[PDB]
Formats: sequence, structure tokens, C-alpha cells
Amino acid sequence: HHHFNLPPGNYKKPKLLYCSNGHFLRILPDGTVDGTRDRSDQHIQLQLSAESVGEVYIKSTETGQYLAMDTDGLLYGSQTPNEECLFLERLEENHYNTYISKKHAEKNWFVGLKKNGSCKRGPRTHYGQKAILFLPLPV
Repeated sequence: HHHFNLPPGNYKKPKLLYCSNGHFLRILPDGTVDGTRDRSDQHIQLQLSAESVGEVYIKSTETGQYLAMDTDGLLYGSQTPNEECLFLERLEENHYNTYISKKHAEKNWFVGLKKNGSCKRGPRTHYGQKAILFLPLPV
């Protein structure tokens, strides 16, 4: 139920995902997900991998945990790449990357960070917010 405009999606090298709200997506050891402004944080280095075209897994290079979103729309870190770890990576405003929960794609639940660094819950996100806009940057 979504467009198919895709960004370059270069997954060879690890990278950072910088949210337009000012934070780099971070996956913590305890399985917690949030955002930080510190570009030196060792938990913001991510390794993207593709499943079918346009689908990706987002994994912590440091902890090996996979980004995921539960039945309640909350982001967490998973040790295994289950159905909740698959995201549809799409271009937005012709320049940014957005990630929609494949599992909950019909509900438009995106990966999103608030200006205060906390994660947004799936239902609280939607097209048009800066919280869902990410820029893939070099580590």
C-alpha cells in the first residue's frame, strides 16, 4: 500500500541514520532504541541489509541487534531478524530516507525520532513529519 520511490540504498558500508529532528538513530545494548546528538556514540553505527528489493534489516554493528517494532508500535532491539525487523526503505521529498514497518505497513507505522531524542510510537508517526526523515551518512 505504498509508493516505490527508492533512495540509492548503498548497503555495502555501515552508516549512520540522522533524523531531521536532530538525532542519530541509536540501538542500545539493553535492547533500548532512541536518538542521540553525539556522532561519536558507538551505538549509532548501523549495517543495513536487503531482503526483497526495497526492504531492509537495520542492525547494530556494535551489538549485532536488529531494529524492530512491536505489536504496539514500539521500537526495540532484537537478537534475531524476525518479521518485526523488516522495514520498507523509501525515498521521501526526493532526498530523504524513511522506514516503514513492513509488518504494520498498512497502518503507516514509521521509524521516527522526536526532537527530545525519544522514539515515536508507530501510531504517532505519519507522512509529513520531520521525525520520520532520515539521511544516510558515512560512519
